[PDB]
Amino acid sequence: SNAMSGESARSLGKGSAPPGPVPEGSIRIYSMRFCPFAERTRLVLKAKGIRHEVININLKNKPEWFFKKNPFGLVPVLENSQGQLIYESAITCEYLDEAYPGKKLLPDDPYEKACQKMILELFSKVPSLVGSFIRSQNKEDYAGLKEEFRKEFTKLEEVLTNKKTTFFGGNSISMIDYLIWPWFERLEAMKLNECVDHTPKLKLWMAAMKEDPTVSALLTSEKDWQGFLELYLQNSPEACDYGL
Amino acid sequence: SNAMSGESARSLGKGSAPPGPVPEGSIRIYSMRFCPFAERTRLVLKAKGIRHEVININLKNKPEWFFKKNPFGLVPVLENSQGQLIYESAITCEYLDEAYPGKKLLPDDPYEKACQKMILELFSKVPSLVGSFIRSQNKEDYAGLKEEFRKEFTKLEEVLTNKKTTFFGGNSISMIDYLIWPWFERLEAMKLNECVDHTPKLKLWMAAMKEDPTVSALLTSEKDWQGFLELYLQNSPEACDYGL
Ligand SMILES: *CCC(=O)N(Cc1cc(C)no1)c1nc(-c2ccccc2)cs1
Ligand SMILES: *CCC(=O)N(Cc1cc(C)no1)c1nc(-c2ccccc2)cs1
Repeated sequence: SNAMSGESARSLGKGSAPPGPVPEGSIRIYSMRFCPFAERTRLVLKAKGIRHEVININLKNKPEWFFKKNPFGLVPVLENSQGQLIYESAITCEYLDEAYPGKKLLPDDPYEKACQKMILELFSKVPSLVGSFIRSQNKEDYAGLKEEFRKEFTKLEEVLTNKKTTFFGGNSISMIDYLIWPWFERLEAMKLNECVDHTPKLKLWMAAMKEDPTVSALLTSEKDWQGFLELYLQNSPEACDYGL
Repeated sequence: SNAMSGESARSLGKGSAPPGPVPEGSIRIYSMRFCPFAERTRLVLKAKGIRHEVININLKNKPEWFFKKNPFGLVPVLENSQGQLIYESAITCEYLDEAYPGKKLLPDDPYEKACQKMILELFSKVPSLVGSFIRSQNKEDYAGLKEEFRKEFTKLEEVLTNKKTTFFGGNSISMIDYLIWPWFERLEAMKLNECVDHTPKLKLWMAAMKEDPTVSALLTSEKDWQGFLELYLQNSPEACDYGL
C-alpha cells in the first residue's frame, strides 16, 4: 500500500536532535501515527491538498525540544516556514481551513459554524469513554462502558435524525465529520461494532465516511493499531513505531 | 447604580414560566448573575453594543424547560428571533463577534485568531483550580492550591512577556481578555491578590482591565459575590438571587 501521510516515518525520541527549519511553501505537522487527535489535522491537510511534512513524536519517550513546540508536549503541532506554532487539534484544523485555499471545510455562516462546534461538544465524552474502555481491567466495567457508548452514540444519532442528512454538516462531508471520524474508525478494532446497533443514521454515516477519498487514503491496519495499544498500555517506547 | 446587564432580573426556577418570544432585532442571553462563563458572553454583548435581553436561570432550582434551550442545562445560551439556539460560552462569544457589527474583538489574521484560542487553552486549568480552592477544608491544601495558582499565572505571564503587549491579543483589549477576565475579577474577593504579585505584567493587565469601560459597566459588589458563593456551595435555591 501507498504511505500518503507520515505512515513510514520513525518517531523521534529522547536524545534526538531538533529538526531543521520548515522549507518555504511547506507546513510541518508534529504527529504520532496512531493518535486520533493528530489524525484530525492529517485529515484536514489532505482534504484541502496542503503541501506538508510529518515529524512523528515518540509519546512514551518524548524529546525535551518537543516541549518548546508545545509546552503541553502533545501532538498535533503545526509549524510553518515563519516558525509560527499552532497546537490543539481543533485550533490546528480551523487555522488550516482559514489560512489555505481549496475546499472550505467549515461553513462561513456564523450560526452554521456554531452548530458544528456545538456538535463537537456533544461528541466530547466519546474520547474519554474510549480511554476508560481500553484500560478496563474487568469484564463487568467493560460491558457497562459498551452501554455508555450506546447512550453517547444515540445523542449523535438524534443530530442526524433532526438535520435529515447523511453527514453532520449536511449532504457533503465537512469539518465536523473529519473531527469525529478518528474515534469511529477504530470501533471495529475495539470490538464496539454492537454499539452502533440502535443508531441506523450513525451506521450509514460510518459507511459513507469509509468511502471518502481523504478518509480511505489514511486507513491503516487494525492489527498495527491493536499491537500499538498493547505496547502503549505497557508504557513502551516501541509503541509509536509498531509495524515499521 | 444603573443595571445594564441583567443585574436586577430575578432568576427563573421550577414553577416559573419560560420567557416570551425574542423581539426581532434583539437577542436573548440565558445567564446567571454570578456565573463567570455567562459573564464572558455578557461582556461581548456590551463591548459590541448589541441590543439584548438577559434572562437569569436559578441554577440550584433549574426549570426542566431550560433543557430544551441547552441539553447540557448550562448557561450561557443565546436565543434569537428566528428561534436559533447557541450554547458553550466560547461558542456564544465567537458567534457574536462574527454575526454583529460594532467593535471587532477577534483579529482578522488566522494565526492571531489561533493564538487567542491557544492562550484560552493555557488558562483552562484556572476555573477548575478556582472550584477546588472555594471547596478547601484544610490549611495544607489551601497553601498547595495557591502554589498551583502561582504556576498557572506564570504560564500567562510568559505570554505577556513574549508578546511585549499590555493585553493578551495586543496593545488593545480583545476577545481573549474578556474570556479570562471573569476569574481574575474575583481574586480580591477570594483573597488571592498575592498570587499575582510574582507576575508583574499579569498584575498590570488586571489594573488595565479594571479601567476598561465594558468591564466597569458589569462591576458588582464583592460582598454580593461572596454571599452568593456561601449559598451556592450549600446548594441553596436562593443563591442565584442574593442581593435582589
Ligand atoms: C495524540 C494523543 C495520543 O496519542 N494518546 C494520548 C492520550 C489521549 C488520551 C485520551 N489519553 O492519552 C493516546 N492515548 C491512547 C490511549 C488512551 C487511554 C488509554 C490507553 C490509550 C491512545 S493514543
Ligand atoms: C454558569 C456556571 C456556574 O454558575 N457555575 C458552575 C460551575 C462551573 C465550574 C467550573 N464549577 O461550577 C458556578 N459554579 C460556582 C462554584 C462551584 C464550585 C466551587 C466554586 C464555585 C460558582 S458559579
